Amino acid sequence: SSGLVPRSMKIVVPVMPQNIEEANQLDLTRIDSTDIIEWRADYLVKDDILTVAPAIFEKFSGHEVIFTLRTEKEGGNISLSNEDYLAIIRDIAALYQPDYIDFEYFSYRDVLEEMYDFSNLILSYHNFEETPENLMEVFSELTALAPRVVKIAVMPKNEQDVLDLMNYTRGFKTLNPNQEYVTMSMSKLGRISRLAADLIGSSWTFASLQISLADMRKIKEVLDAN
Repeated sequence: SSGLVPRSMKIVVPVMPQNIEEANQLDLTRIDSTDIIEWRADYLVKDDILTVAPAIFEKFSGHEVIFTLRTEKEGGNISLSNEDYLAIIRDIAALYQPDYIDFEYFSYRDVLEEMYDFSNLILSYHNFEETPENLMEVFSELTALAPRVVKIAVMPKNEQDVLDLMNYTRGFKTLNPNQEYVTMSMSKLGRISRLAADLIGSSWTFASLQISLADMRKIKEVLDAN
């Protein structure tokens, strides 16, 4: 439960401080209490993650937090060995107990077994080049592991790719109503998939502090109105 250091679609807001000073300068003025904060810790060098963590978790006390190490293989800014990846995740978990922990499935599938005692994992996959032919199989594979969240983000090359991501999400949510999915078709081309979180069965949508938190809240209002 508590860590060694005390204290309708939802919007996830990523934060990417590159040092402790930036972390302490993060502006909470635009964030509301229901927003989930995603700490993109991969924006830091390995040796700075633990040093910045206390500031992140003090700053965002009272918010749900996702701890994310996005690797270079999937559009992230860090590379880590299996050992270092697991060590950092385990120490953050023990120290701060983030509400969710990102686990980059295909990058670290081998050692997923060592996370058997975690029940707050987001099993995530990101393809920045295309929307794979076997997308359905990806949904199936991650679902079978029954993580806290199945997260799939893909890059469309045409309009049908976007619709396919949307359709697979609702299809799998219908098959698996108790499984939380967070999905998106990336790029301007895929934007509708982000606005359509409720329709498609994605529990969260990612908004920036490509669509802003400001606009996302407005469009939520449009969609929710009588």
